[PDB]
Amino acid sequence: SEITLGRFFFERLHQLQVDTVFGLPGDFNLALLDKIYEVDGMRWAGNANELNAGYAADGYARVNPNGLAALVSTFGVGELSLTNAIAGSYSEHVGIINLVGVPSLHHTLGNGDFTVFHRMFKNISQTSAFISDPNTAASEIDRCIRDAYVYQRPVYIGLPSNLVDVKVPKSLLDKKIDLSLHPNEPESQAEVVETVEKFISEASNPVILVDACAIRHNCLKEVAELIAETQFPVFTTPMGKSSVDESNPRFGGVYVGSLSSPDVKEAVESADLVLSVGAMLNVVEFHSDYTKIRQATFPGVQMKEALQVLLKTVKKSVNPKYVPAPVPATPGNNDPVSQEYLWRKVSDWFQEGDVIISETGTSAFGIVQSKFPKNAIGISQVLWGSIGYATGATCGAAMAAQEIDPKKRVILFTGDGSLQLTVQEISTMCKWDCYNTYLYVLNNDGYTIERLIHGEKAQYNDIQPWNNLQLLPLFNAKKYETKRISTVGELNDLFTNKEFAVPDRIRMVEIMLPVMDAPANLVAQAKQSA
Amino acid sequence: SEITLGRFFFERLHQLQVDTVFGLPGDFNLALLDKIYEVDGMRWAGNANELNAGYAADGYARVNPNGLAALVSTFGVGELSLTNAIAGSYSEHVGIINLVGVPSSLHHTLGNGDFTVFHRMFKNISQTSAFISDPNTAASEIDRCIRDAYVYQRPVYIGLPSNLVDVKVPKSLLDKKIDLSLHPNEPESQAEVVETVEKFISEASNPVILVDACAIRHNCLKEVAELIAETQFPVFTTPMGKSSVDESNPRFGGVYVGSLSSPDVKEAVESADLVLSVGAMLTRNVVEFHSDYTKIRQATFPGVQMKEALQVLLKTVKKSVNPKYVPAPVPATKAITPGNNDPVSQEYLWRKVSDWFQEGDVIISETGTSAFGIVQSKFPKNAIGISQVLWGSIGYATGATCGAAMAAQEIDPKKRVILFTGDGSLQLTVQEISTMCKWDCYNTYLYVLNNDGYTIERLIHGEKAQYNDIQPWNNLQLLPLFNAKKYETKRISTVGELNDLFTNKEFAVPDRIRMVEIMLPVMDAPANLVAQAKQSAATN
Ligand SMILES: Cc1ncc(C[n+]2csc(CCOP(=O)(O)OP(=O)(O)O)c2C)c(N)n1
Ligand SMILES: Cc1ncc(C[n+]2csc(CCOP(=O)(O)OP(=O)(O)O)c2C)c(N)n1
Ligand SMILES: [Mg+2]
Ligand SMILES: [Mg+2]
Repeated sequence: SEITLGRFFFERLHQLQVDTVFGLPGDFNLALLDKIYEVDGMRWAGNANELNAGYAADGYARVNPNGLAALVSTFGVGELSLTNAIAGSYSEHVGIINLVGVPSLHHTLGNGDFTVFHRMFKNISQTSAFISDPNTAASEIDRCIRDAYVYQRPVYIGLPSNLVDVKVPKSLLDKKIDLSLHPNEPESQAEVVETVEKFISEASNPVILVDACAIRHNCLKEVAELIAETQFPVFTTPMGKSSVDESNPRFGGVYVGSLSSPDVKEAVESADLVLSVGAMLNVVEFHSDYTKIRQATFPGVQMKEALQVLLKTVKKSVNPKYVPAPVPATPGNNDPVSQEYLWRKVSDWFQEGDVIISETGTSAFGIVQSKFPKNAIGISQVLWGSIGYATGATCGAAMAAQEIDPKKRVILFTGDGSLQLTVQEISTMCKWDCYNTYLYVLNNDGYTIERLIHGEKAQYNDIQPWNNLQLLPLFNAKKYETKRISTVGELNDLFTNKEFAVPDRIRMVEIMLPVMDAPANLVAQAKQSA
Repeated sequence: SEITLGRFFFERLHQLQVDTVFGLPGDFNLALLDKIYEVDGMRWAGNANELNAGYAADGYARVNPNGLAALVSTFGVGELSLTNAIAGSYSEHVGIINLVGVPSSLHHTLGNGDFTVFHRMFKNISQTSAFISDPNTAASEIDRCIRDAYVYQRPVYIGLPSNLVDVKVPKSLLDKKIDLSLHPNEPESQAEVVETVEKFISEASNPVILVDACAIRHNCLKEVAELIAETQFPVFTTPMGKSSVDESNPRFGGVYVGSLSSPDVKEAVESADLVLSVGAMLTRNVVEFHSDYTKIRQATFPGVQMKEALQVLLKTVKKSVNPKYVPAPVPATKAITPGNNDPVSQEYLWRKVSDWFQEGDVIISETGTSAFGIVQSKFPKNAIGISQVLWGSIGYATGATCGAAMAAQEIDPKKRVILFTGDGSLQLTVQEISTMCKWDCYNTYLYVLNNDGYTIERLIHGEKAQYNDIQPWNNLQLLPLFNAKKYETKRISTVGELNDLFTNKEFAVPDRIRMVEIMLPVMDAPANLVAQAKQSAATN
């Protein structure tokens, strides 16, 4: 009793709750896409373009419980349009199953080299498979999907059209893909734990610092237990924001070196012990595949198991003399709305489980100062920093949220400029009735973050003004609402509006801001960049 | 008296009449972009995204008299977004000067410390590269890369570190123009080619000329016209070469597409005892002039470049024609007249637009029904045809229209730039209409064929499959949403409306940016695409 390899692929996605598939059809993937419809619960997004599909997949993966998403593109024209999306997924460790339909000409570089596109993707892929052999095809799909999950990174699967309809035992699906990690080397683990507990013993002012890899490698429960057991002040990076429940009274804010609110700079940098969890690269750093303790590297000591074993005894290794350290902590209605006011005030509007997406620009710098609710999912592409990403990701994040909980809201802060690069993916949001979605657009008449560092008045920092609020109706939103916010009063009213808080329609809000207005932290970097 | 290397770069573009520069600013190109403004006549497009910038550059290059365009992007996030644009430019031989601003010689990195990773990826879709380091050779390298782009009519990758932008250089360097000229052909090889070709023209009863796109890229259109004049042989183009030959020429027999040709064309070409092919991109009595070499039957003559070869052939080719040869009759356009109130069709549209075109029209057709349709349409004298037949990346046409329109603005305000894009393809690159509105591209006509999704795909596989659906857009709202200063929109549903649109005297004048939505049945297609669809099912 048999299934097509094509169907096998989508069945594996369904098993890992990857129930939305991003990308676009083309000459060499049509036979494969036919198979999504054979798998109960699965939908093809039908993206507005490939780059946006890739951005969507990235957004989806950051909400998907297993941290996975799937892309299907066509040979050459499809894959190369997604290049920058996969690069960013690699950069920030996002588990993308990037499948490309390839031939058994047209969409060629004029030569006869059919691997040229596969070779380009090796630099931004954890692993590849240009699948040929029918006998190993199922195993290879499984192997690639495992690597994506384990290393939390993109993988390239080239599937020739001829191998889509090749028959395979249905029984293969009865054995789940092996997602488990090898156990840590016992002696290396023991040494790490012994040494870490020893330094916690001798510390007077220890702090916990959580970065993004703590999220990717599923250590958020472990991190919460570590805060519980030690009662140490805890902080995140901007890339790691939402790793820690910011409701926790021990949470001290977001560490950004010299760009931190001075209280954060002092609390972190005055510490005699830093317990770093999942840094992206007297200090302890737990990483995915090793542990650093000062200038010593312990190769192979994986962070999840190490933390789990640490938590069994960590409380009783705390200095007996240690006291839980204290942690860091009004305009007119018709005053124009400011960056400073907006990022403070949005804290009051967020709710448990909000997906909160911030584009590179004033938005990403601003949201740092904002306070997230319990079980917030933060998305900010701080490392790769490709503008446009946030709008594509919002599409994927919204479709993932739809599959988890209809009550779960997905909130975007994009600039006017970044919106332009990836605007057509709002189409896809409207196609799938993403009534969970809030598109906040900051209109400051161009590229304000760039104006601050270089070329304040230069024409390259200009953008064509758009009637942005006409976008949702142009893309035929079935049920939608639009608002323009110019004042503190309008913003306050919007954030206490009971109807607006309910995710029952797709919304866009345009917030009018001065050309050169910026959050305090970005004003600081601008001044020291000079 | 000295200039920055940054300014030098833009001065060289000005000298090659590349007066528009496409792409977007980023962390590692701001100091460089400052220099565009120091070079009188030059403008920064400020594109809506990098892929579209790349598509625009491609469109610009296909109108620019030297066949060149310039891109500026930022390290990582900028360049990788343009990858598919540069691949297509490489595929179809378009001369893109793809410059990328890079860090000084840990943000927009793959997390490692490998700063060449993006340069190495672009080598596969670049004729040549320069990751410029040395101040002493920097000017020379820019020059070398720009020459290769022109000579090989292909993209070139220039990585310019931020620190080298403001490095001073003699102004006098600009007094030595970049050498664009080709080495003369080896005289003996050329003589052998010409002697052999003239010998086979002597012995031929029914010879034909077939012109492909490389005849355009390597500036042989005058030579091709003289060859038609001198031989009076029937001449045809490929779809990729359409507009290489003036379709007004009475010796022009139409567009050869193998089995997908109107049967008259199939017979006229395939009955020939001699094919004089000019600039093929790649019966048995065949001569192919290529950029690099000449093929005569089973023999390759390496190094015999096509322009000079043709020029030397034209001096004596007329006197090698059989004296008894009678100019062969050419395919006549075979009549199809529906009623005013009949719904508009693909067949009617592609016949009827022939009557609306005018001397010098830039006519751009997207992959889909449009590209297949425009083949059957008749172009005017000095038409510039743009159809990405080889690479075939949907979205391209809308980006290219932006670049084609800005190039047209620099040549002649009266020169119209006309786009046929599908409803589906439009979605992929829609935001570049913004750039058209920003620069008052009042030369631009955006024809959108609304057939409720991906019709060319529906024809080959998955007629009713959900992947061939697209979200319906209120497409005609696009120009006002992007704040077109002066614009006009029309929806065409009927033969009557289309006829009226094409005799409308105001609409013909390029004094405003226009979009026309043409409503067509889901499965309507031009005859030639209906043919390929049916035999693509035979090959499956
Ligand atoms: C793909 C890409 N192209 C270019 C850049 C460079 N870049 C960084 S910020 C920015 C402008 C962002 O402007 P906007 O989104 O309006 O934000 P704000 O004005 O609020 O700062 C640009 C062009 C980039 N990061 N990614
Ligand atoms: C970048 C890219 N993605 C996908 C494709 C595959 N593709 C080829 S034609 C087509 C549909 C185009 O439909 P439309 O523009 O509506 O034209 P129609 O045939 O309906 O007139 C698609 C998706 C491609 N060639 N390039
Ligand atoms: Mg802005
Ligand atoms: Mg269509």
